[PDB]
Amino acid sequence: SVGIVYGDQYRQLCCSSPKFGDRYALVMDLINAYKLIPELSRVPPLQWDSPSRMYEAVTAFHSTEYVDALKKLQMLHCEEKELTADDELLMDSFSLNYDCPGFPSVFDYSLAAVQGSLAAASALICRHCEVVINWGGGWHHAKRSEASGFCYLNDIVLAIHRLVSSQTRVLYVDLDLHHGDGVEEAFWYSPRVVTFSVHHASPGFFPGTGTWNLPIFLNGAGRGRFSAFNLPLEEGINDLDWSNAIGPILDSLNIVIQPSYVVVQCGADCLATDPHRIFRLTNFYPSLSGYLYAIKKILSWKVPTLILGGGGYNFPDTARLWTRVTALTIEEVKGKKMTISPEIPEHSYFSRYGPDFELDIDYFPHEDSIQKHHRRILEQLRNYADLNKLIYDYDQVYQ
Ligand SMILES: O=C(NO)c1ccc(Cl)c(NC(=O)c2ccc(Cl)cc2Cl)c1
Ligand SMILES: [K+]
Ligand SMILES: [K+]
Ligand SMILES: [Zn+2]
Repeated sequence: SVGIVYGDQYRQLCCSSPKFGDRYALVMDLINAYKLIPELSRVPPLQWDSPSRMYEAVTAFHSTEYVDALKKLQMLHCEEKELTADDELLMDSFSLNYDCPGFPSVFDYSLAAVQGSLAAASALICRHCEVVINWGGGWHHAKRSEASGFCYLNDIVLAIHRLVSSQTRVLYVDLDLHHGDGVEEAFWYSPRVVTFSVHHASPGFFPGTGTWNLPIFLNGAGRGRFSAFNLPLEEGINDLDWSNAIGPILDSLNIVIQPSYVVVQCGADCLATDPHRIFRLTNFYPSLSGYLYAIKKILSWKVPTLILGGGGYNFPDTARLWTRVTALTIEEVKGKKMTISPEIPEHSYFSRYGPDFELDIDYFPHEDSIQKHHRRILEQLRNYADLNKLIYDYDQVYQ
């Protein structure tokens, strides 16, 4: 079946942060208004049988002291009195500040996404589901002992760790506007988790990595050398050029790596209507949405797949994209056509889709360095396959 993570408590927690507000509710209610929920298997978030089992799961990646600080940060924000100087210094040492502030549910909110993405991995491992979707997950910037970019716990790293410990190889594909630095870093020394991020990069733009470092690309270390891939792209790119840029790379990686699982981060901040206003992708499904192109290509491999959310700050347009991604996944896996009306159906958040209440985002598209990146990346894939002694047809890949 196609699984999707949700639950009443889960929806409550995913909607409790100051930055992302009720985004997750809009996403799931649009999926519901288009009658997709009966097509999907509900995957409940993982719960644990003691505080010690919870800690053992989260500290598979994160340090115990970081977990301790994040839980203390929640407690402190549930009392009225403000922080002492010693507690502020403690939070500062884990970057629990500025872009990653505390709030009354910050720990349960962060943990919830971990619970969802670990349950999604389990449902793929036991073969209940061929694909699982978690639009509450995808928080790719969090590091072992540091919050970053409103990511407090790295649900993706923990999901991938569960997958690889079930020889298992995982291909991680990161479609967010931003470089997936936290996932890349976690698996920097690990050849069995190959990471590939396509993103904007330019001087001063967050988080800064995934690009030239004459400078060269770093790409892993130890036995993980050549196992971290990156494609940085200039601002203004449209669906067609983004699709051609990443399409051959995706197919080459699948052919050479032959992954046991694929994990996709599908942050929606590349949409032309995101307030970042950097890339110009759409949710269009005839100009074909770069996101839908990539997901369809990945699903055509027939490899068990985890699809996660991520960035996306125009909440109705994020709903519009992820609803179409969800219908596409049903069609590709079940072989059953999903027809989606071009008009938004009546439902509790209908008023949020004004002023025109259509499923297409409201955008009118327009519009050699990529050739050089393609040559560089193919060379790296050759180095990866040589180092790891893999068998593959150069002429099929070079094709
Ligand atoms: O999504 C992210 N990473 O995956 C991510 C990480 C760090 C930052 Cl600073 C941001 N940026 C924002 O939050 C933001 C920027 C401009 C505007 Cl107009 C509105 C917002 Cl909401 C996003
Ligand atoms: K990315
Ligand atoms: K790696
Ligand atoms: Zn982002």
